[PDB]
Amino acid sequence: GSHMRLSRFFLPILKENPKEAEIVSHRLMLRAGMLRQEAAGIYAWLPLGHRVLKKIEQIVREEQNRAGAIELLMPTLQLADLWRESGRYDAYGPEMLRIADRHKRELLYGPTNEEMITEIFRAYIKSYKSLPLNLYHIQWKFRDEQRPRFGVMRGREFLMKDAYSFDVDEAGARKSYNKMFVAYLRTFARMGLKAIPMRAETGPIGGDLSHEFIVLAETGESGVYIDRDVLNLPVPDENVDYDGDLTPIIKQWTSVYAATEDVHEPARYESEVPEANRLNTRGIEVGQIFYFGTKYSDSMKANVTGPDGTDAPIHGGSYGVGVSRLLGAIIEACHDDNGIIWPEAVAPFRVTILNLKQGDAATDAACDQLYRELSAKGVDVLYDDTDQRAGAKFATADLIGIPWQIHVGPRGLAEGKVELKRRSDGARENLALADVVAR
Amino acid sequence: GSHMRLSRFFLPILKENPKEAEIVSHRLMLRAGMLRQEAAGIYAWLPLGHRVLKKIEQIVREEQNRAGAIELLMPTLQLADLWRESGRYDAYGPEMLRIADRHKRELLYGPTNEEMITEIFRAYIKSYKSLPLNLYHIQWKFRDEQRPRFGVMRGREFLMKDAYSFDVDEAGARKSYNKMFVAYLRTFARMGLKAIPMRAETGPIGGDLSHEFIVLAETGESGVYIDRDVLNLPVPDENVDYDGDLTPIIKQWTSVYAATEDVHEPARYESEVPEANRLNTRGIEVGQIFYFGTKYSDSMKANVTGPDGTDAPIHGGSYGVGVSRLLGAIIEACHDDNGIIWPEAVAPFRVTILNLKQGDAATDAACDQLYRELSAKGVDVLYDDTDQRAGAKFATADLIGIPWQIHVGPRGLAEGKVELKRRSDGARENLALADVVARLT
Ligand SMILES: Nc1ncnc2c1ncn2[C@@H]1O[C@H](COS(=O)(=O)NC(=O)[C@@H]2CCCN2)[C@@H](O)[C@H]1O
Repeated sequence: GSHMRLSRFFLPILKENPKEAEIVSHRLMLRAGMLRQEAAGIYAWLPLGHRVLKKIEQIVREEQNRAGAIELLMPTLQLADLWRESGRYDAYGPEMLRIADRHKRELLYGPTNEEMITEIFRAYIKSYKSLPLNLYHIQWKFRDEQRPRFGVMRGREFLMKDAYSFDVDEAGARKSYNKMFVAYLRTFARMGLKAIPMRAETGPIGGDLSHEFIVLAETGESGVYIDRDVLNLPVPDENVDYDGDLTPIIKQWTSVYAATEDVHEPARYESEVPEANRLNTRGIEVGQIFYFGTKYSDSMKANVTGPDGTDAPIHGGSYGVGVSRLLGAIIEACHDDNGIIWPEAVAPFRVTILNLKQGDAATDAACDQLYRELSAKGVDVLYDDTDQRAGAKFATADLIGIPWQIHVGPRGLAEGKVELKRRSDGARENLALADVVAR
Repeated sequence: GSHMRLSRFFLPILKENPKEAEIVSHRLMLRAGMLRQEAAGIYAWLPLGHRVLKKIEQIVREEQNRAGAIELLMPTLQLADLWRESGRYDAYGPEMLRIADRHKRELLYGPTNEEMITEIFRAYIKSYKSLPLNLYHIQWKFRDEQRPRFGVMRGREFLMKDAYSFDVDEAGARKSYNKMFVAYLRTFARMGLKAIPMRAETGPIGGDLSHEFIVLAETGESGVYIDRDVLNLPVPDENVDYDGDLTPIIKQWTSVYAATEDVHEPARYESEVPEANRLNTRGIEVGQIFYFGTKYSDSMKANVTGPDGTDAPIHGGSYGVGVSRLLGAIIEACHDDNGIIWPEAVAPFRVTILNLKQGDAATDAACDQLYRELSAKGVDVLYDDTDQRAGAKFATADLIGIPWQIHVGPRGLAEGKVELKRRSDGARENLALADVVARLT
């Protein structure tokens, strides 16, 4: 289990708030040594930030696999011609970064991957028997956003797990859509986020199949109207049967009202949601599921032979989690006046060890000992071993958001004890040096 | 320990050799449904392909960390203005993908990251007390290779681990370089490769101190000139002391003449080598290390305060490993007439269970249990539960090159036994359905 010492690390703390940051999470990612802007909307992820980014990446992956989706990797650069096949090339917009290689071939930095995935599908898959199929990757995208803004939350280069489903009819597709809906409730739950499924902007297709998963915040960009009972709903444990019928679970979440400003009916809101249960607020879109049937398979001629032996365009859906952007949501949703409060499951380190008289023989040895014992039992452990006063060490440990602190000085070591602090709520428990490892 | 059922999976095996694939590594990867060409030298990585690539990435990550380097991540898109600071803008020449954004801003797709990493460093580091510092990331890169070729070996969108050291003076840089040198020996060895550190030139990267780690091979774009002695030297174990004097190991590995063709000189060669060992020959370059002194720190004003209270530019070096290229190079060094033979460390799965009569409940259940137990016992396992017949399952499982096959069927199963094939060499073996798992764990 990974383990670092600050004096061997790279963690550039900024004492003061950077002018260029408006919302709290940007403001905090910069001070917490997690980020550097390289161009507008384009970020280097500094060591601490990358660790968090990796953890979010892993969780998202685990839930995709748990739901049966298969991981591959598509390239950043796509041919224009591919996009011409589907009629999105000129249609997508100026946010698509266009590139010309040395041979004047037209490529773009992919903002997304429907055409590409379809291309891949039609090259290999021929019979209804291979389906359902859910193919996904976690990969960098570009949208030449008009005003790159809010640090990681409206950037231009950004990390997204995008998933793509392939079914025989609308029936199978809605089944695949359920699978991802469930996978998503779990995903966000595992990140200490209550993200709410909300019916969101459908295309010319109509119907019900489109949901944005939204975390609530007054700082947020998307506006919402919700029946508060939805904040209390339970999130399927890890044993959910994904070959089964999730309609129950889906009904449990769609039954109660949930909508964004785009598809909101005042006349239906008033008809379903009791006066006191209503809440008009805003939120942060962290995930997005969208069923698009034969939109791509038509133009691209991605067909399979049905269970009656005739060729049909496949029905598909796509499912995106804003991986890089979660970093910004998680912090908005998890901070206080002292800085970040990482949920355990996404923190860059589980515990930091703080030396309150660094250089003194006895405490230095106790730190080493805990450093090494916590290391051996697969715990992510930073040991702040810098030549710096307790006060400085607290402000940083608190700033960077590590879930547990361990305070170690000659004081407590006198009666053979260390202070353990739980960041989220300030809980503290002066403890015996020999017990703390027992978590 | 990852587990998968080939019915659950996505693996598009090709029957014929692809006409486009000039060399084996390329041929095989397409055939073994690992890769797909999306553009000239730009590749999609299919599930199996991805999995290997992510194991390669991991072995490299581990060995970098063990050598004291610190992982971050820089973006794929860099500012041309940045490349103007150091000169390099007009000195990658045509292999640099230039991009204009919607606001007409000169961006490029980074082929490498010397200036950006320096940009970062100078922003935050001002004291010698902070060095040695080694920062690295594993990130996608683009070189507009004029004629993309040999699949993943000479493409355009490739994946590299590039790390960048920072020290007060040259002496420091040397220590830092030796660290990376030693980390490289382990990295490649851990992949079952014999990459030979040979002297090299630095080209656009810069510096007069450089080695390339080159894996010997016939179908390899690299002209090497090594004294064969060089070839069975000891690879330092997992417990090498990175803060201790690494000199002895570097010397061991550089006392013998070893040059790429760019630096090869023929006087020396003979008058330093046994004629019988002298072997001119081809190889693949899987990694390269350079010390470029104050190249970027000068032109970019990346200074630190030294011991004598004075300010002086830092001494840098960079270190790259062709992550995506390693797939290609591994196969070339590990194949036979029937397909890939994956070294254990980098295999997509450790063992595959081949079911030789799909639908018969007797073998099915016997397989399932074996599937489920090998999982729990922490091991990459693949179950071929397809509608396919033994012949086909043999050919496929041979192809994708899993180190171990498990042949389950009612012939051996009557005797409550199964066959175990080491893909490595074909060695076979019947043993009880029990004492099998324990022999892989
Ligand atoms: N087009 C390519 N396709 C696949 N792999 C490639 C490609 N170019 C470089 N490589 C791989 O990267 C390793 C190092 O490359 S290098 O020698 O040019 N070095 C550099 O670019 C320095 C070192 C890292 C960052 N800057 C090389 O050893 C090689 O394995």
